[PDB]
Amino acid sequence: KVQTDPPSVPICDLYPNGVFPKGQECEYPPTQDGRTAAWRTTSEEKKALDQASEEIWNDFREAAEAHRQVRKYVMSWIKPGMTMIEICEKLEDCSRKLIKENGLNAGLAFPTGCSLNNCAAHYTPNAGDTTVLQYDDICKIDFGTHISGRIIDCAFTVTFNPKYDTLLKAVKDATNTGIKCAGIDVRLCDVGEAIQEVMESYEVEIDGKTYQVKPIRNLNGHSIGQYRIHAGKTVPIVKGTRMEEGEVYAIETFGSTGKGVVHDDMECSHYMKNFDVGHVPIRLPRTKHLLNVINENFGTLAFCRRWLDRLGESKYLMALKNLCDLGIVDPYPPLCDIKGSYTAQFEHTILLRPTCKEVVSRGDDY
Ligand SMILES: Cc1nc2[nH]cnc2cc1-n1c2ccc(F)cc2c2n[nH]cc21
Ligand SMILES: [Mn+2]
Ligand SMILES: [Mn+2]
Repeated sequence: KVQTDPPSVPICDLYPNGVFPKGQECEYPPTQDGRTAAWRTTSEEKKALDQASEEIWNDFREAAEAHRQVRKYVMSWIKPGMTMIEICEKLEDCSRKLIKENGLNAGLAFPTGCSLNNCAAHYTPNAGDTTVLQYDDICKIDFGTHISGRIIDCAFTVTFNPKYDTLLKAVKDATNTGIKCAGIDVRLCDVGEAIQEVMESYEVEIDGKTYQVKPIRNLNGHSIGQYRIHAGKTVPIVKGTRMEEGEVYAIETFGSTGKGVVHDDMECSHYMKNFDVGHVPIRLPRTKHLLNVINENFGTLAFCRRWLDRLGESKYLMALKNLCDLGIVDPYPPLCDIKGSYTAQFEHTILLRPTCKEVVSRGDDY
């Protein structure tokens, strides 16, 4: 079984023995002592702990291989002139197929971000959005896959005009620096200070204006948990708690030519249940129904309005507002820097395995 062009074969079927490709494996950085962390690689007890979780790492790897194959496909066809809806639907159709979508056991971890220009995060079109991708746009493609709630959160930036090349390089460098600095017992604020230093070492010129690239100070990387995109630890991307063995992190950075701060803007598309809210009885019929739909289809994973539409739901906006007002669901609106600014993002998921650091979502692309 080989992969088709366009891709349509589940990653499952490409690896029938259920053993999926590893990502980039790295020795942990030297300790603050100045001494090596390489002992973890060859420690018999760390090897045992690591193997005890091989099923889990393998689930992440299946999800990451789906992510790699989806994004290579996206990069081959994404072009100005396509609607944002067309882009997201074409991406998601591929993602569903390769992940072998199966209820809450395998599927899409969160909606496809395609945030444009000064918008950095959490834009995906709602129904009727006529927005078309433009030649001068800078588009952040941020999408997620999961197997058994083991989530790959991984993102890149798309451009067509070379004027943004150095901005993209700054952010890629910053993200890779954060990944490099990450490790067991490493302080989160230190990972963030390293990212800032690299990002701000770049100056760029766009349409005759110069800028020192700024990290977006109120966006940040995060720990990841089972069915939990943000498990409660945050990684700053400006100057300001430790990472721990067995944790999983999304290392993302955002660079901006604007103020380096984002605000909520535009219509909301992204929503997610509050992870910590349990059973809440609801009699209101449309609200009750929508919560049941959400519980069945998404659980604690994020969703968007288009995904409710595709399930055949309609007249749900008041019901959704009700769930938000009750605190059962939280809205995650688009996050934008100032009008006229440009933002870029790169993001990987990393596994802090007992023996090594695995950049599980690394590809030959980024
Ligand atoms: C930014 C954020 N902040 C949070 N505070 C508590 N839980 C949180 C979850 C998120 N978060 C999300 C929410 C909704 C979605 F659709 C995609 C994400 C997402 N990607 N990386 C982090 C993400
Ligand atoms: Mn992301
Ligand atoms: Mn993230």
